[PDB]
Amino acid sequence: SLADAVAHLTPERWEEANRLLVRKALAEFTHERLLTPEREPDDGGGQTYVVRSDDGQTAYRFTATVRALDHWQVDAASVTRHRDGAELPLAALDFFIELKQTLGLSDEILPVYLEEISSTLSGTCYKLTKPQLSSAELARSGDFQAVETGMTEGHPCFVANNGRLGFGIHEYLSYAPETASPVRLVWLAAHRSRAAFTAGVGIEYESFVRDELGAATVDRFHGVLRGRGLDPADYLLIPVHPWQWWNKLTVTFAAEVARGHLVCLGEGDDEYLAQQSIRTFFNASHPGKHYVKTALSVLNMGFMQGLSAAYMEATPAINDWLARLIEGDPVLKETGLSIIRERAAVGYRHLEYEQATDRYSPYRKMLAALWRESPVPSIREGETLATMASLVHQDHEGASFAGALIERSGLTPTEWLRHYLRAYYVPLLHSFYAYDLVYMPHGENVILVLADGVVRRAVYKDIAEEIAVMDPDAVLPPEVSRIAVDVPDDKKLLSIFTDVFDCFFRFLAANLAEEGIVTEDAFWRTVAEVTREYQESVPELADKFERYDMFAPEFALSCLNRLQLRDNRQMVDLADPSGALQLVGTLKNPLAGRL
Amino acid sequence: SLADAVAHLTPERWEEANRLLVRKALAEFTHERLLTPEREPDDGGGQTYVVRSDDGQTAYRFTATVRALDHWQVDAASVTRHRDGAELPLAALDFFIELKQTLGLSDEILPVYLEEISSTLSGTCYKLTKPQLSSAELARSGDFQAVETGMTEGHPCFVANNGRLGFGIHEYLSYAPETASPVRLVWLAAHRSRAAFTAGVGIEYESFVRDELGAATVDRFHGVLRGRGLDPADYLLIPVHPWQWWNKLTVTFAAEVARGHLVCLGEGDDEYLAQQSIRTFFNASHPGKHYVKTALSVLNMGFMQGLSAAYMEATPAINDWLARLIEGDPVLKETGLSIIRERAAVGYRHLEYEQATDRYSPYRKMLAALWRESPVPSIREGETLATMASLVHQDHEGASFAGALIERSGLTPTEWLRHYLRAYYVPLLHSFYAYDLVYMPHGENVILVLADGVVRRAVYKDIAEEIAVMDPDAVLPPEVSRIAVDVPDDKKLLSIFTDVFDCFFRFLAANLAEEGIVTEDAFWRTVAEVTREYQESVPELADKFERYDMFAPEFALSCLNRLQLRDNRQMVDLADPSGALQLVGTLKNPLAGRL
Ligand SMILES: Nc1ncnc2c1ncn2[C@@H]1O[C@H](COP(=O)(O)OP(=O)(O)OP(=O)(O)O)[C@@H](O)[C@H]1O
Ligand SMILES: Nc1ncnc2c1ncn2[C@@H]1O[C@H](COP(=O)(O)OP(=O)(O)OP(=O)(O)O)[C@@H](O)[C@H]1O
Ligand SMILES: [Mg+2]
Ligand SMILES: [Mg+2]
Ligand SMILES: [Mg+2]
Repeated sequence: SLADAVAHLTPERWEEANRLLVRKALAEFTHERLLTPEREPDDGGGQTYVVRSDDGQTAYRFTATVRALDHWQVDAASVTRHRDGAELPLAALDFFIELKQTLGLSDEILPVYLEEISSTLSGTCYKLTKPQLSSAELARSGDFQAVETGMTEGHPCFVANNGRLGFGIHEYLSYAPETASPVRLVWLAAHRSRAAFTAGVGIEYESFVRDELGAATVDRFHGVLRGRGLDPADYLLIPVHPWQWWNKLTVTFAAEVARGHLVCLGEGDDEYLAQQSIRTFFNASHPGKHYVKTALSVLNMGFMQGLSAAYMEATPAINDWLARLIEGDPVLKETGLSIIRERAAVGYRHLEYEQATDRYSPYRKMLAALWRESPVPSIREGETLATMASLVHQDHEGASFAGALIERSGLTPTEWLRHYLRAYYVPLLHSFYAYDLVYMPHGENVILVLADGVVRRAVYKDIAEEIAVMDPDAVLPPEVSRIAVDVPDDKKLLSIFTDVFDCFFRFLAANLAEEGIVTEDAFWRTVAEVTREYQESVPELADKFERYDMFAPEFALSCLNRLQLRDNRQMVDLADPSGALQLVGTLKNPLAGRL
Repeated sequence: SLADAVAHLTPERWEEANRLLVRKALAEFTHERLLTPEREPDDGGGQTYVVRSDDGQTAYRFTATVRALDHWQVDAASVTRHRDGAELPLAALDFFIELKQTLGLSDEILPVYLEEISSTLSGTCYKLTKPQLSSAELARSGDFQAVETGMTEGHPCFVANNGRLGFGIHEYLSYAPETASPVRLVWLAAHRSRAAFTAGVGIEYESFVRDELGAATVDRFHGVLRGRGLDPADYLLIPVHPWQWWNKLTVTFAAEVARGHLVCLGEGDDEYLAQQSIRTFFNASHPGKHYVKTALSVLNMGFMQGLSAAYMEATPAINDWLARLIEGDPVLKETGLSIIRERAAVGYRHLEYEQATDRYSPYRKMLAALWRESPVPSIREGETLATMASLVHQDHEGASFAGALIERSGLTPTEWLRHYLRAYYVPLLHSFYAYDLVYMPHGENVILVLADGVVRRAVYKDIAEEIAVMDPDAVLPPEVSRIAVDVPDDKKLLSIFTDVFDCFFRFLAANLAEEGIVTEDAFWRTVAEVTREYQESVPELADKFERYDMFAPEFALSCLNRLQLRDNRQMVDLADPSGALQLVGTLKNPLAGRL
């Protein structure tokens, strides 16, 4: 109705959303040491802190509990703001304008950054309008996509995390995952002179699209091409995000459309759900068919969600080499690890934009797609699926979704932890130590298999784009050897300490202690024991276990927000070794002393 | 359908659209001396030229007539392109890649430029699907808006002229002036803490909006506010481009919507047509009511079509000063000059984006509006209205619309030229010399009143954004004094030589010569006579006519494409003096030797 598109934008909901983001900015900027909150002694008997603006006129006061890994658990309800003796409302845009110098926001970035904050607050507002499911309801539900679309936090480190800049509000309401709006994919026929299909082992092109689309939808598509005088044999099918088609391909790639390099074939019939990754689609009409990952030229969390055409050629081969490696490794067999492969990929090489740009240009990232197998067919009765991100979910009441899997399970907290850590964490140690293999194993990149509230096994996704072998001489099959990187010995283990300890377990341990379920002490003792249990079981690697010490007293603080604030479009650039990293002192390893 | 949004994008139209844009590229790049065509020996008549790529491997051949002001009338049909012995098809993207260095197209700029070339070509394709009216049929029509929306060329110097980047293809189809789609404006209530209305003489706010919307639409609007707990007294009506609402104001300005600084009221009832200026709307329901000029954060022709809040305070006062000045001057009274005033304006100051940006940022331009009186009430039976751009319109067969006004008038071409030049060109001479006052008097900024094919009088528009008094000490009413600028004496007369002669008459004289209607000699003879006739009628300015000599042998070549090629987003900066200018040698004044 026009008014309906903005109904979620009200003073009360805006207000809650601003208290929520300022709470997280005080928390996470303090963690990253942009803010050093000073204590005031009286009220909470050691619990009240102030942070001042660049000019020192405006003060932010809060109650916080400081947990392992220099984690500030800032109380939302406690946040207040003062200038020259009086109180002001909590306003995120103002907070950023007031601590511009202090956070190293440049004149250049600050405005776009405020636009990403607005958009993050807009989403918070939309989600505060959805039925407010407790973590109990959501865990009891056992609906994979009720959990996928129920998540509210997004990336727990990045403050400006849920931006989706590029979507008008109409497009936010149609495309953001938290809406759970069905999407039909748009299907193009891409001429073989500029498009290329890559198949994983056991994939054949004709049967693959037959399986995905149905014989009848393939023939109809072959009929659009014949009616236009074109030979179906000269084209490959490429599905696209409807936003990419209507806003980019019809304008940016108009030449391709006009010349018949791209023919529009229409919507496919199946209904998709955008996942936490906004450009990845799960097939709601047929949960067993492939996810489709699409090119989407929006700004989110320091990157265009474009998809590289050039990465596609090697992508199924990387997945096949990894699946085979997991199959053949006793330790990985025993954790129950599995991936959902990227089975198939199609790239489109825009020849002219290629002649006009470098290999790093988002103008070469505007038309690819890949298919990735669904985890649904692999589950048995009593099993349900949930993104690992669910484990750091709190509901509207502060109630941990992990806490609710624990209550549902009947296990002690720590028994429950040991099943999860054996399934998710031990594969990561083994992969590091046995093969120098690291993934990007954050909430979004792992799916848990649950049975009566217990983590039975973990499924890694996002394989070709994310995995590395940290050894430049790694002998690999020619097709997968791009994964071989050069990372200095003193940084290798950060793959575990940063991406698991500091960017995930910090939140999990905090949530469980805050809600009174189990001490950080017990939490970290459990991680320690699983670590020792794994190491004891592979004595062949003892020299490497000492070289890369999981029980080192400290490790480097790697600041995630600092990357985004120095560059709101290219967070990490063409550093093909690494070292766009912002390392600022060290944290105390909660494992220090438990070897 | 989906297929229907791109129906205009076919190989035959694409192929035509590229021939037309490469012809224009060769012509105007040559005019601006980026290219230096070399003669091929007189095999097929003489007048055959070659242009080579940066790498000398690609050759562009054409025939061309060279006309006054170094105008290259390149024959579209003659453009051929060759490489290593063999002919290639005409592709504008390739032409730009091949001459990237030659045209000073930087790595940063080239991909965006190509994206604007693509969008311009799509334009041409859409336009070629329309009913192909002869310059006769149009001239005969008498329909103001059939001529407005019937123009195909756009600005005649700029090659990348009809970009509209920001518009998805559905939005192109909705909002582009050449489509003549009815648009309903979206109305916002803006809180008086951040919004200011400004009135000309005779304008009162309440009566104004009552005349524009009708009392019923105001009552309904008032009731939307009351239904939400809000006092209508606390708010001011701002109409916005629906693109700006859905894609910017709901997202970029979300905090203002949420906090109730902006309330959505609905669509207005009346159907508007976008004018050649994409963000300017003519009321088609009520041709008599005000045009509305909108904030539109789209890239077109080297500028966001944003609209400054900051300049609305002075807009109506600048219009009223000028209108009164014209009324007071015997010479401008005899020419019949009038303006359609900017009567009302409303600005919105986003307080936070303002604290985060400088006076120049496009984030201070996303919400403003002004109302400009319609020319329709002022005309008398026999009189029709037509953009001055119509005079340089050719139809699909090369037929000039100026030529058709001439045929239809019964006058000799020169008698016809004299009426036009008295109405349009004399007020610009007298404004320069008497008042140091200049406009931006191109096709878009002038409307002709026509009687029996004759130009009776001209109406200037685009007053507050464009005019200057080139005397820094000029005594002016407090509220219009910003109009006063410092311009070097040796550049003042370029306002005439460049904006009138080199960027408009050059085209008119060439088109009329090309079609066999009248010689360049006679064309410029006529400009000279009218110049002398004006000059002789104001002897008290004789010293100033000697100083700023209209009959000087040369004046500087000012290049318009070279501006957009250096900086594709801010081609003139709002900072530094008339210094963005790219003067490259001089042109022979066709008035030279006719004092
Ligand atoms: N809890 C979360 N943790 C991490 N990322 C999240 C989370 N919720 C949402 N996201 C989004 O998911 C993306 C994570 O980055 P990543 O590179 O893994 O994504 P991708 O490559 O688009 O995904 P995919 O796994 O489908 O290949 C970001 O765009 C981020 O905003
Ligand atoms: N024949 C034409 N001559 C000049 N500009 C044209 C023409 N056709 C379309 N245009 C468009 O109109 C604009 C002209 O520049 P100008 O700054 O005067 O416009 P504006 O301020 O948007 O217009 P207005 O306030 O007069 O409606 C440009 O964006 C240009 O692309
Ligand atoms: Mg991912
Ligand atoms: Mg990725
Ligand atoms: Mg104009």
